[PDB]
Amino acid sequence: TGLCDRFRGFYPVVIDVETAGFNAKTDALLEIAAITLKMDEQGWLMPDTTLHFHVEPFVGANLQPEALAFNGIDPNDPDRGAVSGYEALHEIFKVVRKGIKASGCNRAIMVAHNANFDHSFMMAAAERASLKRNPFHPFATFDTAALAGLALGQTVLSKACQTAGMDFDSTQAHSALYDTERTAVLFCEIVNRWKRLGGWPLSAAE
Amino acid sequence: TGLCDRFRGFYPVVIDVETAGFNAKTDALLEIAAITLKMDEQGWLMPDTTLHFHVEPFVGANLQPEALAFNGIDPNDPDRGAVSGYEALHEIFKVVRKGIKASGCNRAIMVAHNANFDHSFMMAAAERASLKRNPFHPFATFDTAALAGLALGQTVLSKACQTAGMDFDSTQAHSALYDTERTAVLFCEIVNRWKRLGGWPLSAAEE
Ligand SMILES: [Co+2]
Ligand SMILES: [Co+2]
Ligand SMILES: [Mg+2]
Ligand SMILES: [Mg+2]
Repeated sequence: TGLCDRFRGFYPVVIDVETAGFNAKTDALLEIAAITLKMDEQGWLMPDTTLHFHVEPFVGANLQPEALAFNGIDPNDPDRGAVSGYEALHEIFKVVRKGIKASGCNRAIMVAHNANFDHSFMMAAAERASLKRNPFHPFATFDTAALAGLALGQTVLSKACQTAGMDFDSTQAHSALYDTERTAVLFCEIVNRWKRLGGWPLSAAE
Repeated sequence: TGLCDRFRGFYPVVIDVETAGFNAKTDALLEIAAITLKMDEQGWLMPDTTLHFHVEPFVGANLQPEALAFNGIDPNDPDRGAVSGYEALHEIFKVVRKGIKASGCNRAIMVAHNANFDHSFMMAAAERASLKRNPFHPFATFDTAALAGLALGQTVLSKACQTAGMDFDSTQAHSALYDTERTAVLFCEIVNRWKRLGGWPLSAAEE
């Protein structure tokens, strides 16, 4: 019933980013949020710690007009309270390492909707900042689009949440924090439903 | 109980590649296999068509020594029955479009273990070949590592298959065809087990 027992020692951390384009190498990271998870004594999964940041475009970054028009972000607005990617990621890694230790896990794994995209941007931001001992697995992820495809027959975030009986407010859809929170509740509902129906533990079916 | 109903019209196709390195843009594709899926009238999921190819390294391709040592592949061996990437993918795409049409789906979705890797490579190969109307979704995948994590609490292919009660022969682990077939069976047993436990369809829980 321990978190470290559930995914062979992977510590699931839910992540969402907003960006200034599709290229993780060249395009700015603009927002990032992170939610760690915990299991209670009965082995039920729920959100734990929540972090969120507006991120300043890195020096030399590209910004796609079409991307800014899509997500509504204006990185030039001095009232957005941006911090550096270094500051944002450094804080996330600190919280994540602490969770990993506390829970007895060995490595963090990113949980995200269409996880490749977010993984790519987070890793590149990590590399730009020269952060040491990145707690996240360098290529494994838990894509909630695929998990929802299985659990709920839906692959789009908003539709998956709806099918799962969750609220989803589209006016908040371009916010990394909102998306991260909805995805965390979504992931937990999928893991918990699996357990509740007798799919886990593997011994439970008998 | 229709395949097209199961994943909002995504036609799932299991894929595995073997490569001459980690870079999808610059490293050679060396093997690729593909297995389409079908559902019976009761809604159970199983393999349909199987394809497999040894792939000739594309002109200008990089080949990492460490990658060849890892997977045991020697691209210079004239007995390996290699075909061009164009030929391999053209034939896979043809089988896939036919399945999509036959089943009434709208697009194919790649099923693979650590699917981003395979997706990157397949997309790059399609692009090198100038293939039109790629049946596959440009970024969505069904990663079986993540699905196995949920279903079986395991993320490594061989361990996942074992936990699922499947055989897994490590001497065949570097073969795209073998990996694809194991991954197809794994995916199907995960989908089928969810249905049989009463997790699908969504209305089953109250009947
Ligand atoms: Co940055
Ligand atoms: Co090729
Ligand atoms: Mg997102
Ligand atoms: Mg593979």
